[PDB]
Amino acid sequence: MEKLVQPTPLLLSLLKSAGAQKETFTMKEVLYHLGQYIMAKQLYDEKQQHIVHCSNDPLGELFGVQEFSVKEHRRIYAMISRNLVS
Ligand SMILES: CC(=O)N1CCC[C@H]([C@]2(Cc3cccc(Cl)c3)C(=O)Nc3cc(Cl)ccc32)C1
Repeated sequence: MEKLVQPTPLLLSLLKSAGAQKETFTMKEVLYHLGQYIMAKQLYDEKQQHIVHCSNDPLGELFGVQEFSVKEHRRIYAMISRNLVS
């Protein structure tokens, strides 16, 4: 069995706003729903498409950054992990 993780309240809220329906997820599912949220909110930089802008969105408070790159996978996992129940 793959390990299911449990988003804390803010992360869960964002995932559900993107269409998530449950309370526990695989990391793959968490990342999928976050990608949908980012696209839905149009947070991608228009020119450098690997950059996600968080300075105008609650995702900024959630991750604790102003912007991040989708190519920084260890960083993204770390930002998600701070928002899981242990
Ligand atoms: C779907 C799409 O257009 N993509 C292009 C931009 C980056 C999207 C990508 C990349 C990705 C995928 C798996 C793990 C990691 Cl760590 C990152 C994704 O899938 N989910 C996701 C979630 C966040 Cl927080 C930021 C970027 C992404 C995918």
